[PDB]
Amino acid sequence: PQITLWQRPLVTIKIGGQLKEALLDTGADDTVLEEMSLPGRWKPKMIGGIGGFIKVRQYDQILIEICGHKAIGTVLVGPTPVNIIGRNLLTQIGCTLNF
Amino acid sequence: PQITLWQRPLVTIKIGGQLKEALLDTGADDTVLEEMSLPGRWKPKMIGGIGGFIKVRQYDQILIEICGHKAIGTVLVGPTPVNIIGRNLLTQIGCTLNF
Ligand SMILES: O=S1(=O)N(Cc2ccccc2)[C@H](COc2ccccc2)[C@H](O)[C@@H](O)[C@@H](COc2ccccc2)N1Cc1ccccc1
Repeated sequence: PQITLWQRPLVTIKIGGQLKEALLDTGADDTVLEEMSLPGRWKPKMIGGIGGFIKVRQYDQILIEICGHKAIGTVLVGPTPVNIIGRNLLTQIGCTLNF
Repeated sequence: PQITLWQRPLVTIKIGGQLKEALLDTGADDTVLEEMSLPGRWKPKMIGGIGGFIKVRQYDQILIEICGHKAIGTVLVGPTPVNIIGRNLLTQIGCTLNF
């Protein structure tokens, strides 16, 4: 679809069987979701932006469905205030910025 | 143009007669630039990222050119990790997310 930026670009995603709302964030290199249980081994990682860094757990090869589009990629899980879909997954769904 | 997300969506912007690199960021409600001098009075504003909130200075009616597109809007200045062009200016240049 064509998403305007008058409002926050929130989309419904499906991961681990759970439906969540997430922000399409072109400035985010990675995808970070609020605390949740994901299967598999994970690696600790530190990601930061405005306000500083947070410790997250990195899960690789996670299948996510973004607005009906399946994508596979690394997902970070941690105390983020908002679920963020970063570039690692937006590329997979063929998302582009147009103007 | 159509910008893919395989690499960070960095564009050249011109503000205060200088060229700087900024990130086209759909996850940011506002535009925040690294420390710099802008004209006029500023108001205080708190903006939050994944790690918390930071205090920034808000300047209104600032002319900024984003990829040859002139926009005039609110610009925030503060300890941001990178120059971020947010939704307030992205809507001004008619930027949309597509997939
Ligand atoms: O957390 S963020 O700060 N984020 C960081 C991030 C890094 C790695 C993975 C995921 C996220 C970047 C910015 O950080 C960097 C740092 C270095 C390179 C690139 C991006 C993001 O794209 C922005 O969009 C801002 C929102 O900035 C704002 C500016 C003005 C007003 C409001 C917000 N945040 C995301 C965010 C959005 C909404 C709520 C909470 C958090």
